[PDB]
Amino acid sequence: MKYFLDSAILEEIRYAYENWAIDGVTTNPRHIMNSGKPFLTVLDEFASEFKGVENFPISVEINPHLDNAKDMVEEGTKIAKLSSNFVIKIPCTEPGLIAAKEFEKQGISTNVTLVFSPSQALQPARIGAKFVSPFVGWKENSGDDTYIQDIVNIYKNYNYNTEIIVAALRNGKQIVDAAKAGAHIVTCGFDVYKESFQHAFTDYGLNKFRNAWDNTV
Amino acid sequence: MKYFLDSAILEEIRYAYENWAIDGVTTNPRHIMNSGKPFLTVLDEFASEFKGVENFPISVEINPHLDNAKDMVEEGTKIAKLSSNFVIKIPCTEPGLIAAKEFEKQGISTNVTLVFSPSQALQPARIGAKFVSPFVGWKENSGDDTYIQDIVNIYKNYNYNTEIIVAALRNGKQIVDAAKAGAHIVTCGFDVYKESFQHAFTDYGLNKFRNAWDNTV
Amino acid sequence: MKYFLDSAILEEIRYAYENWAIDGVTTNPRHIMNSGKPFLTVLDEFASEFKGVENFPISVEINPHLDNAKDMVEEGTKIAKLSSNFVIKIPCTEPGLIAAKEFEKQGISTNVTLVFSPSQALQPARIGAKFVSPFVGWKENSGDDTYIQDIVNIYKNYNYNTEIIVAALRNGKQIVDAAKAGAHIVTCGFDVYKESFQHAFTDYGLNKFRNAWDNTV
Amino acid sequence: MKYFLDSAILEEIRYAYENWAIDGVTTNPRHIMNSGKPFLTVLDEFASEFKGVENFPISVEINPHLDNAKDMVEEGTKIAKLSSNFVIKIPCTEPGLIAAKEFEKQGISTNVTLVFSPSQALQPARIGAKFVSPFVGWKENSGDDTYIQDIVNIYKNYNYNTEIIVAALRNGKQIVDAAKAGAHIVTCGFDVYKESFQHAFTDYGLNKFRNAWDNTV
Amino acid sequence: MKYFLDSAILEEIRYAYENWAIDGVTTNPRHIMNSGKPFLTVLDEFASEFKGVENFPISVEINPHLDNAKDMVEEGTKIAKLSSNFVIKIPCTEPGLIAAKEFEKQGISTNVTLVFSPSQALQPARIGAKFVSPFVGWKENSGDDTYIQDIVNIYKNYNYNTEIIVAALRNGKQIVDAAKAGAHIVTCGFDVYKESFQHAFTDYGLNKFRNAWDNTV
Amino acid sequence: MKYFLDSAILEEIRYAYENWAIDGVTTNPRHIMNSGKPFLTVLDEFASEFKGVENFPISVEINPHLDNAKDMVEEGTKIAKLSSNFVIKIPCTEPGLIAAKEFEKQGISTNVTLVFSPSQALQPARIGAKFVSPFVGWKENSGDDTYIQDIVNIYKNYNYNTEIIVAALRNGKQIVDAAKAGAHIVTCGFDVYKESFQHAFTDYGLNKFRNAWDNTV
Amino acid sequence: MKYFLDSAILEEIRYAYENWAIDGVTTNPRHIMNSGKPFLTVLDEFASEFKGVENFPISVEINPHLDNAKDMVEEGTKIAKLSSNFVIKIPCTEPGLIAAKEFEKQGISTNVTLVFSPSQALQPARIGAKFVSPFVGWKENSGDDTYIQDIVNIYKNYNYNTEIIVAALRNGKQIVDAAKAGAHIVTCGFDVYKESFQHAFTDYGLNKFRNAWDNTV
Amino acid sequence: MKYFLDSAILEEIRYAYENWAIDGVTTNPRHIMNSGKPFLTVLDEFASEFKGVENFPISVEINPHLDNAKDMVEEGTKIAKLSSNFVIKIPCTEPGLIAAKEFEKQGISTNVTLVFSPSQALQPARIGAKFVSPFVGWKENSGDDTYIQDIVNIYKNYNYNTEIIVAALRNGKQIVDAAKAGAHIVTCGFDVYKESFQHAFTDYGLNKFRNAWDNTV
Ligand SMILES: *[C@H](CO)[C@H](O)[C@H](O)[C@@H](O)CS(=O)(=O)O
Ligand SMILES: *[C@H](CO)[C@H](O)[C@H](O)[C@@H](O)CS(=O)(=O)O
Ligand SMILES: *[C@H](CO)[C@H](O)[C@H](O)[C@@H](O)CS(=O)(=O)O
Ligand SMILES: *[C@H](CO)[C@H](O)[C@H](O)[C@@H](O)CS(=O)(=O)O
Ligand SMILES: *[C@H](CO)[C@H](O)[C@H](O)[C@@H](O)CS(=O)(=O)O
Ligand SMILES: *[C@H](CO)[C@H](O)[C@H](O)[C@@H](O)CS(=O)(=O)O
Ligand SMILES: *[C@H](CO)[C@H](O)[C@H](O)[C@@H](O)CS(=O)(=O)O
Ligand SMILES: *[C@H](CO)[C@H](O)[C@H](O)[C@@H](O)CS(=O)(=O)O
Repeated sequence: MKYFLDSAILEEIRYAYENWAIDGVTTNPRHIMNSGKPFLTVLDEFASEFKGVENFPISVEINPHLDNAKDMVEEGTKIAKLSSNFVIKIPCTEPGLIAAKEFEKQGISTNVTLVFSPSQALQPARIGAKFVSPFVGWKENSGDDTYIQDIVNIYKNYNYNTEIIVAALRNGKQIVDAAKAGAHIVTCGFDVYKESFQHAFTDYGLNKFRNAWDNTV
Repeated sequence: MKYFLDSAILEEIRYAYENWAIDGVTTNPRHIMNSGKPFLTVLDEFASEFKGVENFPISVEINPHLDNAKDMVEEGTKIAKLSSNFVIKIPCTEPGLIAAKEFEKQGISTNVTLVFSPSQALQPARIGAKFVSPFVGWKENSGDDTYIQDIVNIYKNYNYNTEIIVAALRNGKQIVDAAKAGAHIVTCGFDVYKESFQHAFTDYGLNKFRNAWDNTV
Repeated sequence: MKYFLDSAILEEIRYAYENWAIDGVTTNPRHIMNSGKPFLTVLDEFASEFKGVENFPISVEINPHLDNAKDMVEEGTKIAKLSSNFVIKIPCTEPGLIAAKEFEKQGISTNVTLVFSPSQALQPARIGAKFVSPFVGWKENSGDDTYIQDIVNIYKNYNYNTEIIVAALRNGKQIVDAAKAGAHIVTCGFDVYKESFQHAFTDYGLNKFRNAWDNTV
Repeated sequence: MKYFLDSAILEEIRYAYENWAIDGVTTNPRHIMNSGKPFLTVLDEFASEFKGVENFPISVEINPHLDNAKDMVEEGTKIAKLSSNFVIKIPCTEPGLIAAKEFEKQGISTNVTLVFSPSQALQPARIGAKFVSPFVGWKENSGDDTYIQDIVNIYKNYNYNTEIIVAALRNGKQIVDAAKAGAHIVTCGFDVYKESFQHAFTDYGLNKFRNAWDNTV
Repeated sequence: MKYFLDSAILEEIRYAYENWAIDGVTTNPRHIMNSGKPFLTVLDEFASEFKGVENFPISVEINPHLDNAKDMVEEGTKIAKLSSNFVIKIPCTEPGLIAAKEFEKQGISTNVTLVFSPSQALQPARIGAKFVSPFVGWKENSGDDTYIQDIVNIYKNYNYNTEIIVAALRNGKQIVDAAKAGAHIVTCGFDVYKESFQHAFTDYGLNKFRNAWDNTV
Repeated sequence: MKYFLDSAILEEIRYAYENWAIDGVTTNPRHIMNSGKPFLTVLDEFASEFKGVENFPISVEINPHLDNAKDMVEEGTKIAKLSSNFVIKIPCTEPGLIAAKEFEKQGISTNVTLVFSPSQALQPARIGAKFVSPFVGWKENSGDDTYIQDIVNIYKNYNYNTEIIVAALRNGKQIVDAAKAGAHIVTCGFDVYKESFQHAFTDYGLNKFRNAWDNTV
Repeated sequence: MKYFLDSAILEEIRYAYENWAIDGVTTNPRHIMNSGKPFLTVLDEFASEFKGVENFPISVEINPHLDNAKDMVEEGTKIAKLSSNFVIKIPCTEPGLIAAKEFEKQGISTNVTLVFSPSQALQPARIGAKFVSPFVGWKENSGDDTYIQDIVNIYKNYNYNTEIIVAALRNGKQIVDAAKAGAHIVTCGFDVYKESFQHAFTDYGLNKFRNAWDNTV
Repeated sequence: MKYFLDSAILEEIRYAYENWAIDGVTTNPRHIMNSGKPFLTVLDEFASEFKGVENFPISVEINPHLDNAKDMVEEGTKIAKLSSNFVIKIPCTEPGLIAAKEFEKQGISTNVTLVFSPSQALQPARIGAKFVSPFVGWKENSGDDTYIQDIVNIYKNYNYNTEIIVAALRNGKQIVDAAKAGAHIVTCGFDVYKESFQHAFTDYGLNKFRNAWDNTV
C-alpha cells in the first residue's frame, strides 16, 4: 500500500518522506499555484531533492490548455527530461489518452488523471499507462457516491499493470475505503495523513496509562 | 479486455485501430447495408487494410437466408478464403450450430451470433466455437434485464476456450457491466467508445486546472 | 405511473395521447431545435392542441443563457401566461433553485431539470417544486451507474409532494427500473415507448397461434 | 389466489369446477385446435355450461391474424356478446393494446396475453385491462429465467386493478413461485393441478398409517 | 402461538392441559396404536375428558385405507358426531381434498394432514380447511431441508383463515423455527415440550444463585 | 460440461451424437418401454452402434423388482458383459448401495439413480460410484424446489470423483441451473436439447438481418 | 467425508463396516450402558474385531468422574494400551484439556468431547488433539441453533490438523448441514444412517419403473 | 492462532505457559501497577523466567509520558537490552510511529498499541512494526461496534508481515470473533481464557455420563 503526498510544498514532502515513509508525490496545477513559486522552480527543487532517490514517482501535470495529443507529447517530453522521477500527468480526454499511448510507447511514464468512471479508467489500462488516478472527493462534494472497487476488480480480473492512485481523498476513512477495495496507492494532503494516524481513544488510554505509571514505583 | 469496433466503415476502423488500439472488428448484414458499399467491396477493403496485421479478428456474417448447415459451410468457406483475419459469423440456429461445428472441425474460426440465453451459449462452447456473441441491447429495448454473468461463470467453471463478445452495447455503463462480469471482448460502435472515454467532471476539473495554471508563473 | 412523451413534435404528441394515453409532455431546447419550428410557434401549437385538456402538464424550458433568478422569473412568467398546461422547466443551479422557489411561491408550477444527484434533488423538494427531473442516460453514456431509488426513498420518507420525472430514458428496461424504484413519472421519446410495448416472443407465440387457428374449424 | 384451468375440454372444466373449485378458464387458439371441436362450438358449450355462473371468467382469444385495432374490436365485440362470462384475450401488440383500450372503454373485459416483459405488462395496466397474462414456460424452454415479481411489485406500488394471470405454468413448483410472488391468478392444465396436489411422502405416510391402523383394535 | 400435544395418552394430555396450557391435541393412527387402547375407546375418553372444554380442538384421523371421498365423508361424519371438540384429520390426496371440501361445506372442521409442499398446502386453503398440517421431521430424516415459511407467507399474502399446524417436530429449535416463521400452531410430543422448557445454563445459574443464597443472611 | 441424451430411441441417439456431440446416453425402464422394442434388443443395437466408440457411457437400469444386492450384482454383471460402454444403473436403496459398492469393487461402472436428497447422494460418493443421478423434475411436479448445488459443493469440498448427472430435466433453464451449479453432466430428452438451442430473439434478428441483406448489393 | 458409527453394539458396528464402509466408531458411557455388557468386555470385543484393521479409530471415553488431569492420563494410558485403534475420549474441561495435552505429547490420540462452543473447540486444536467432537443435538433439544461452520472455518484458517467429529446427529439433514460446512467426520447412530440413505420419491420412482418393466418385453 | 496472556502476574504467566500453552505475554502500565511490584522488578522476573525460552514475545510499554520519538527510542532501547524476549510497546501517536520506525530499523521489535481504527493500523504496517494491537473492549464500553476484520483483510491484501494482536478482549465470544476474522494473536486476562474453555452443557453431559457410568458394570 503506497501513500503519495498530494502536495507541491517541499517542507511537507521532506517531512513525510523522512517520518511517514511516503512512496511518491502527486501535484496538480492548483497545488503548484498554492506553492507560491513558479512551476519550473518547483520542478527544479523536486528534481534536486530526489536526484538519486529511486522508486520515488513525482507526478507533474502538463499545460491544462493543451488540446492536441501532439502538443501534449512535446510538452510532457520536455518536463520528463528534467528528472527520471517525473511522471507526466495527462487528463482523461480523447487527445490525453492518444498522447498517453504515444508517451507510454516512447517509455515516458504517464498518470492519466481526472478519471471519474470505470469506463474512463479501462482505456488508460488498455494503452499501458503507468498510473490511473480515479478522483473521489469532487463527486462526493456534488452528492455522488464513489466505482473505485469496480476499477480495482476490473484491473485485477484482466491482469493490468496500471497502478490505481485514488485521489481527492479528504479523510482517513476514505483511506480505509481505498485500502479495503485493494487500491495500489492513495494520494492525500499532509493534514489528511497526520489526522489519519490520530484517534481520541489513543489520548484517552494515554491518560489512563499516564495515571497508572504515576501510581507505580 | 478486448474492444472490437462494431462497424463496417473503414474510416472509423482505421481511426480506432491507430488511436484506441481496437483488438478486432465485428460486422452484421445491417452494418454492411449502412456502409453504402457492396458486401464483397467492404470485404476486399478489410482484407487489404489488415493484410499483414495478425491477431486482428474481422467477424463477417454469411447470407442470413441460408437455412442448411451444408449451404452455410460452403458460403462461409469461400468468405474465409478471402482473408486469414476473417471469422465466419453464424446465427445460433440448429443448422448454424451444425455448420459451426463442421467449420471449427475444418479449422475455420466461427462467431456463433444472435445468442440471447446462457443455454444457447453453452452449445457453441461444447462444439469449440472461437467466439460466442451474447446480445444485450435488443432484450433491453423490449424491457428485459441482461444472463451475461451466467455465461461468463459457466464458461469459466467448465474451462471453455470460446471467447465471449458482449454485443448490441449502447453506452459505456454497459461496457462497465461486461468488464465487471469478466467478458473477454465487448463490441461497440465508434460513438459508444468515444463517449465512454469522456466525463463532465473531467471538463469541470480541466476548467479549474486551466484557471489555476493562468493564476501561476 | 405516468408516461410523459419527451418530444416537441405534435404528430407524435397527438398519436401518443390518443393511443397510448400519455399523461403529459416534456420538452428541452434540443427537442424544440429538432422540431424545425420556432420556439414560440411550437408553444402556440401546444397551447391550442391541449387548450381545454386538464391535468396534461407540458414542461417548457426557459432561455438556457439566463444566469439571474430575477431574469428567469420574468421569462418563465411570460411563458406560463401562454397556457395553463405549461410547467416552467428550470435547471438545478443556484439561480435556478432561487427562481424555482419564487415561481412556486407565485403559484407557477416548475420542473427543476438537469438533476444528477440525490443532493441536487432534495433542495427542489424543500422549495415545493411541482416536478424534479433526475437524468439517467447522460451519466450512463459516460460509464456511470444510475441514485434514482435514493431520491424516491428520500421523497417518500419525508412525505414530499414533488413528483419525480426520470428523464433521458433510452429503453423499456430503464422504464422497468424507474417503475421498480417507485418513480412517479417516466419521460421517454416516442420510439422508446413503442419498442417497450413489443417483444420477439409475442411474435413467436402469434405465429404458433396463427398456425393453430388455421388448422382449426 | 385464483386457479384458472388452461383447457378447452369441458370434461376437464366440469371436473375442476366441481372438485377443485377452479375460479375461471383460459383458452388459446392451440387449446381450441386440440379440443377437436370448431371454435364457435366450444364457445356455445362454454356459454351454456356457465350460463348463470357469475364471477367465472372464460378468456377467449380473437382471430390471431387480426392486424388492425378496429378489426380486433369488431371481432371481440361479437365474441363478448355470446356470453357475459367471456373475456376477450388480445395479444400485447401495438394494435392489440390500442384495441384493448377501446374495448375497456366500452366495458368489454380484456385479457392482454403474450406478455414476456414487465415493460409490456405496464401499458396493459395503464389502459385498465381486466387481466394481463405474463408467460413463463416459453422463456424457460429457451433457457431464460422468469420479471414475474417485478410485475407484481409494480402493479402493487402503483395501485393497479389489473389482475396478473401467470400463464404457461408446467409444474406445481412454478405455482409455488407465482404464489410466493403475489400473483393474483395462475392458469395451468388439468394435469399440472392434479400432480401439484400429490406428493410421494403422502403415499409413504399413508402406508405407515395403514400399517398402524391394521395393528390396532 | 398454540401448542398442541401430539399424543393419544390421556395422562400426558391431562398434565399438559393443567400445567403447560396446551391449546389442543392432534393424534394419528400410529399414536392410537401406541396408546394400547382401541380407537373408539381413546375417542370416548377424549370426548368425556373435554366434554365442556370449548376451543380445545382434538384432531382425529379417519380410516387411512379410505380411497373414496364419499367413504371418507361418511366415516368422518360419524367420528365428528362423537364430540364437538373433534376435528376430522384427512390426508392431502385427490379424494381427501374432495372429502375435505364437502366436510367444510357441511360445517365439519377438517385438518388436511400429510402435506409436504407449499403446492399441497394451497388447495386445502382454497377449500376452507380449518387446519393444514405441514410435516417437517419426515423430510429431515431423509436429508431434506424444511417451504414452512413459504406456506406461512402465502397464507398471509392471500388472507387465508386456515391455521398452519407444523407437525413431526422433534426438538425445541424446530419449535423456534416454526415461531420465527409465523406458524399458527406447533404440534409436538410431551417430551419435546418438556426439554424445550429446559436449558443447562438455567441449572448452572441456579447453582450459582443457590451458593449465593447460602452465603447470605 | 457433458450432455447425455435421456432416450432409448437410436434415431435420436444417432442424430444427437453426429450433430450435437452428445457425450453419453442414459435410459430407464420407462424409456425402453416407450422404445417399443424388447430390452435385450435395445441393448444389442446400442452395443453395435457404439461398439468401438470409447468414452461414450450408456447407462442401463437393471430389473427394478430386484430386492437383494446379490441378485442385482448377478443381473448387472450379465448386462455389463454385453458392452464396455454399458454403465449399470442401480436405485439409491439399501440393497442398491450395497450392490453398487460390490459392483465398483469388481470394476463395473455404476450409476446410483433415483437420488432426491444430498444425504442419499453422499453414500454413493463414499463407495466410489462412477455416476450419481440427482432427479429434479419429479420433485418440482409435486411443488418442491430443487439440493443440486449442495451435492456439487459437497462432492467438490471432499474431492469425490463421482460425476453428478442432473436428471429429469424438462427445459433449457434447468440446464442453465445445473451448469451454474457446476454439475458434471445433464441428461435431457432430444426435444429439451433442441428447444434449448433456439430463441425467439434469434428469429427476430434473423428477419432484421435478412431484410438488410436484401436492401444491399 | 468419514461416517463414524456412534454405537457400542458390535452387530451394528460389523454390519456398517461391511456394507456402509464406516471409517470409525465413537462410544460414550451411555452407549456402553445401553450395550448391556461390562465396559471392559465391550473393549475386548472391539479390540479383537478390529485387531489388524488399520485407520479404524475407536473413540472410548475414560471414567467421567475423573477430576484430575493426572488421574485421567493414568486411566486413558491403560485403555489405550488395550488396542492401537483406541482413541481416548476426554471431556472439554480444565483438567481434560490439561490431560489431553499430556496425552498428545506422549503420542496417545485423544478426542476432546462435549464441546458446545467454537472457543471450547480452539484450545483442543492448539494442544494438538487428534479429534474434537462439537455436539449439535443437545443444544437443539433446548431450542438453540447450531457455531459448527465457525469451528470448520477457524480450523481451516489456522491450518489445524485436528479433525472435527460433529456429534449428537439425529437426522440425515444434520449430516447434510455438517457436509455443507466442511466437517471432517460425522458420528451418527445406525438408524440415522439407514434412514439418510432412503427417500419416499425413490420408492415412488421404483413403483413407476416396476410398472414399466412389467409392460415391456 | 496465538493466545498471549494480558497479565503482569508471574503466577498466572507460569500456569498459562505450562497448562494452556500461551505463546506470549502482553503488559501495560495498568497491569504493572496492579502487579504491586516495581516496573523494573516485574521486568527482571520476566527476563529470568523466560531467559532461554525462544519465540515467547513479552510486550512491555515504555514511559507513557514520553512525547518525543528520540526520548522513546532511548528508553525502549534500554528496556529491550534487558531481555531478547522483550518487545517495546509504543502508543499509536505521531512520535510513537516515528519512534517505532526508528526502532524497527535498528532491529528492536515494536508493538504499536492503542490503535482504534484501520487507518491508525495501516501506518504501523507500512513501517514494519512486528505487532499492531487493535483495542476492542474500550470502544464497546462506550457503545461502539468493533474494523477488526478490515485490518485483517487490509494486512492480507497487501501482504504485510505485522501480526495483529486483538486486545482489551473480555469474553470467549470476542475470542471467537477475532479467530473468525483471521487475527494472528488474541491477548486476554487469565480469567477470560479459563471461562472460554468452560460451558454449562459440558457439566450437563458430564452429569448424564456420570449417571450412566454408575448404572454400568
Ligand atoms: C493528481 C492526481 O494523481 C492531483 O494531485 C489531484 O488533483 C487531486 O488529488 C487533489 S485536489 O482536489 O486538488 O485536492
Ligand atoms: C455481430 C456480433 O458479433 C454484430 O456486429 C451485432 O449484430 C450487433 O453487435 C449490433 S446492432 O444491433 O446491429 O447495433
Ligand atoms: C426535460 C426534463 O424533464 C427534457 O425533456 C430532458 O432533457 C431529456 O429527457 C432528454 S434528451 O437527452 O435530450 O434525450
Ligand atoms: C391464455 C393466457 O391467459 C392461454 O391459455 C396461454 O396460451 C398459455 O397459458 C398455455 S400453452 O403454452 O399453450 O400451454
Ligand atoms: C397429525 C397432524 O396434524 C399427527 O399427529 C402427525 O402425524 C405427526 O405429527 C407425528 S409422528 O411422526 O407420528 O411423530
Ligand atoms: C436415468 C438417470 O441417470 C434416467 O434416464 C432418468 O430416469 C430420468 O432422467 C427421466 S424421466 O422422468 O423418465 O423423464
Ligand atoms: C462421542 C463423541 O465423539 C459420543 O459418542 C457422543 O456422546 C454423542 O455422539 C451421542 S448421544 O447423545 O449420546 O446420542
Ligand atoms: C497491550 C496491548 O498489546 C495491553 O496489554 C492492553 O492494554 C489491553 O489489552 C488490556 S486492559 O484494558 O488494560 O484490560
